[PDB]
Amino acid sequence: FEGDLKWHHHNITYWIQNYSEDLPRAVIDDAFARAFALWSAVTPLTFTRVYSRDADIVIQFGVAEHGDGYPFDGKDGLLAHAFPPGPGIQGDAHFDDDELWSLGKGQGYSLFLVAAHQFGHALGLDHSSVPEALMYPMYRFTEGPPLHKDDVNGIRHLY
Ligand SMILES: O=C(O)[C@@H](Cc1c[nH]c2ccccc12)NS(=O)(=O)c1ccc(-c2ccc(I)cc2)cc1
Ligand SMILES: [Ca+2]
Ligand SMILES: [Ca+2]
Ligand SMILES: [Ca+2]
Ligand SMILES: [Ca+2]
Ligand SMILES: [Cl-]
Ligand SMILES: [Cl-]
Ligand SMILES: [Cl-]
Ligand SMILES: [Cl-]
Ligand SMILES: [Zn+2]
Ligand SMILES: [Zn+2]
Repeated sequence: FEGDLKWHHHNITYWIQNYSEDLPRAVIDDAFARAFALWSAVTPLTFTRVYSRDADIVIQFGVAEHGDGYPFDGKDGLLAHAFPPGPGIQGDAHFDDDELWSLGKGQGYSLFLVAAHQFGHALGLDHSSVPEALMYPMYRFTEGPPLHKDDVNGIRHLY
């Protein structure tokens, strides 16, 4: 899931294909919108929700085998993955619905934080070595702005 390509356009589109059973559709839509807003806040990139497969980033929740050659392992383990910039499945973000999706403090994984992380991958970003960075390879819930100086620098170095 490591690429070397970047999007050749800044007006990125995304489509929420389906939803998780853990949260209301309104909460889901809002969580993704806010996740994208983190990246558009520090770059000339924009994110527009669409309802077509022609979208750059197709978002979907799946369980076990879901099309690609990387099935989800169910509870825990892989939480989700996003393919780097490119056509087709590239740029798409998949979330393991066998995981408990929630927000803020408490049990379950924050869909907001995991999505922001995945969108980083969808934009071409690789894992960061900075523990406090959103692109850190390890999930850990914390309060405060998700983007660390390292995340901002990385994304701006691309766009
Ligand atoms: O890192 C990921 O995107 C996925 C997929 C993956 C597995 N190995 C690699 C290697 C390189 C890129 C992606 C992946 N691994 S994951 O275990 O599902 C995972 C996803 C997100 C996060 C994460 C979310 C939010 C914060 I803040 C920090 C890490 C940690 C671990
Ligand atoms: Ca902006
Ligand atoms: Ca795509
Ligand atoms: Ca899993
Ligand atoms: Ca779930
Ligand atoms: Cl659905
Ligand atoms: Cl927010
Ligand atoms: Cl959160
Ligand atoms: Cl932020
Ligand atoms: Zn997948
Ligand atoms: Zn990652």
